[PDB]
Amino acid sequence: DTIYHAKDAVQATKPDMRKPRLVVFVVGETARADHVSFNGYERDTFPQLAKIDGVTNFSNVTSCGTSTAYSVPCMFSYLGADEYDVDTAKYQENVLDTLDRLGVSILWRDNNSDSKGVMDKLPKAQFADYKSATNNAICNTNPYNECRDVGMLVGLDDFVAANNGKDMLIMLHQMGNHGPAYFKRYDEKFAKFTPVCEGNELAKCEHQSLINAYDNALLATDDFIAQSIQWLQTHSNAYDVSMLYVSDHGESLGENGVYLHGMPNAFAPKEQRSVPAFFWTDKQTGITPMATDTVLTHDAITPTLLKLFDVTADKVKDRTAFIR
Amino acid sequence: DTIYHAKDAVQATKPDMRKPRLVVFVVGETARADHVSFNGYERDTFPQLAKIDGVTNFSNVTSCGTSTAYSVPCMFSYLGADEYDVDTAKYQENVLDTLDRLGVSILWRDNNSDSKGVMDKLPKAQFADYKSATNNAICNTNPYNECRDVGMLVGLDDFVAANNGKDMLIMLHQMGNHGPAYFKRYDEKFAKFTPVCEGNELAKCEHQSLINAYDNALLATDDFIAQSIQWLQTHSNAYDVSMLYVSDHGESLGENGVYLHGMPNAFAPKEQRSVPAFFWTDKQTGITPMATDTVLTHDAITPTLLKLFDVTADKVKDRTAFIR
Ligand SMILES: OC[C@@H](O)[C@@H](O)[C@H](O)[C@@H](O)CO
Ligand SMILES: OC[C@@H](O)[C@@H](O)[C@H](O)[C@@H](O)CO
Ligand SMILES: [Zn+2]
Ligand SMILES: [Zn+2]
Ligand SMILES: [Zn+2]
Ligand SMILES: [Zn+2]
Ligand SMILES: [Zn+2]
Ligand SMILES: [Zn+2]
Ligand SMILES: [Zn+2]
Ligand SMILES: [Zn+2]
Ligand SMILES: [Zn+2]
Ligand SMILES: [Zn+2]
Ligand SMILES: [Zn+2]
Ligand SMILES: [Zn+2]
Ligand SMILES: [Zn+2]
Ligand SMILES: [Zn+2]
Ligand SMILES: [Zn+2]
Ligand SMILES: [Zn+2]
Ligand SMILES: [Zn+2]
Ligand SMILES: [Zn+2]
Ligand SMILES: [Zn+2]
Ligand SMILES: [Zn+2]
Repeated sequence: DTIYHAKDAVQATKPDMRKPRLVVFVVGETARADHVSFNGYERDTFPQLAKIDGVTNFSNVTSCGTSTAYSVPCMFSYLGADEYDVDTAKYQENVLDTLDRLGVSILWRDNNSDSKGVMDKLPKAQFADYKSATNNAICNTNPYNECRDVGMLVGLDDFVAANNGKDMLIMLHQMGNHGPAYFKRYDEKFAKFTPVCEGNELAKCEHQSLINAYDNALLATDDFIAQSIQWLQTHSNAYDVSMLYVSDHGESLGENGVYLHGMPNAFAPKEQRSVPAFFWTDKQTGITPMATDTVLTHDAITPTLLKLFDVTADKVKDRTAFIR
Repeated sequence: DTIYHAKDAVQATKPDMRKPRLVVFVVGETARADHVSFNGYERDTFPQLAKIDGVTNFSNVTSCGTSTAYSVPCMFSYLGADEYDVDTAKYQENVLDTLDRLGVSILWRDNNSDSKGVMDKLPKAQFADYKSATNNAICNTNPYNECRDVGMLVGLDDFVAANNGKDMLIMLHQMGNHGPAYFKRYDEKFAKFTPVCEGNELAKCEHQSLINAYDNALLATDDFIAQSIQWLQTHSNAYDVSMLYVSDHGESLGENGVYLHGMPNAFAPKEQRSVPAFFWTDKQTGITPMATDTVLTHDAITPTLLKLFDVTADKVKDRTAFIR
């Protein structure tokens, strides 16, 4: 019952005749553009990414919607935000379907929830649940026994070896800044801003303590993205490596009494849709980022992923991406 | 070849058993929300509407697009901005088709261009060109021989008499703030802000002189809307009278070197889509406006027009309008 959108897609060069390409796409969670240092926030919430050459920050990115179930399938859609509908997304060919058909090896590790239908047509072995300590080795580093996003990097070299010489796209779906318990989202080495709200009744938190917990969780995501780049750099001789980060949606933090996310796009405050995006690539790859102030949305993700693998598809041929 | 959307529409009460309803919808042109006094502009650009009881200003209205051809059909569409497509709008049943089928008498006078397909299924006599001095009696009041929006009010009592006792919806498509020659858009009694730019090469205008011409054209629209209300008030004993105003799109005035409108929504600056909207009703009508800060778009127009005539249609049943 698949409705196709890119049966014409062609890959202009193959990994038997040029370097294979290895990309990590971090599918972020709950992060707000306006809490990113690079976008003008008053605090340095991304100190480690600031030191990495080759990172581009995008200051004007709007998510497709305000929730995981709405945004995540739209991020991988061909249809764009206007014609995307959540009710039928599962039956559309999505960009991972196309890349898999073209021979890219797809992996999805999830420390959040699940792929919201995006992985459903691909073999079940290509999806792995990293919220569970059965699979994630990094869960006892905090009082909540919460498995951490950095645990998704453990053992990726085995996936690379099993796909030796092929193009690869790895999605890491992070827990990130999920609320309401922002204080649970980061280990103690990131407990920089204090005091913190440590209750789930957010309207009873002092506003600054809630912001402080949220910003500490951002520091842990800065760390996770930095470690994902460092992992890619261990493969940059054999593979052309790049990393894309985009959050699924933002978050309200008490403005006008609004908390969490999920508001319909018709009425949602801007904080629920203004999201960070970062793109990193190694110097060898020939990939050129777009200008930092390009007006961008989740609709740029599908053409970016196709372009990273040298794929053209008529449906998105002239659509703006995060890269040229 | 009509694609229907509201074949279920029903009118809950008819003008043989309650007062007939008479509405003017001013389809505006090029006006920016941020140049409206009520929205926080630094100048009083709407002094006459300020004095009329029963006017509601809406501070958060976003147009469907940035041009006449895109926005005008969307304003009367059932589909909403996301699923609206300009290429097939002409074949969809629109809200005027539904209201005409239900017995509302539709009139469209145009001092701008045309209805962009919206009137095309209705008899040609229901559309009248008021850009021409053959039909518009008010064109020699300025050095440009430009026919004025207030000329569209002349002789409306004859339309009311020919439709005596029926519900009526009159669209007045104004020239408004059309550029680039903003200085041509208003007669001398509105030449309040000076000096003015009087050239069509906008980037050579001093910025303040360009703003001054634009704001003088707003004063003439304040006057035209006030006179449209005053006209309605001459019929408020026999008819339940109301007036809706919404602009088709905004305008760039030199911000970052951008002038005029028409930018694709993907990249358009906010000034091209943030538009004023006003709603007036007489005290007798029982119509209640929404809160001034309701998040609104052109998608609110179709349910507003249906609600004004006591019509329900499943497709827009729970869609937010400018009124309850
Ligand atoms: O515009 C839809 C919005 O982005 C989305 O968050 C929904 O409100 C939510 O998915 C409903 O559960
Ligand atoms: O998003 C479309 C935009 O609103 C519209 O103004 C078009 O750019 C124009 O109609 C093209 O001519
Ligand atoms: Zn710092
Ligand atoms: Zn989320
Ligand atoms: Zn969740
Ligand atoms: Zn949830
Ligand atoms: Zn949709
Ligand atoms: Zn739909
Ligand atoms: Zn729908
Ligand atoms: Zn649907
Ligand atoms: Zn494969
Ligand atoms: Zn410590
Ligand atoms: Zn005044
Ligand atoms: Zn226009
Ligand atoms: Zn025009
Ligand atoms: Zn034009
Ligand atoms: Zn469309
Ligand atoms: Zn379309
Ligand atoms: Zn289209
Ligand atoms: Zn089309
Ligand atoms: Zn009729
Ligand atoms: Zn004078």
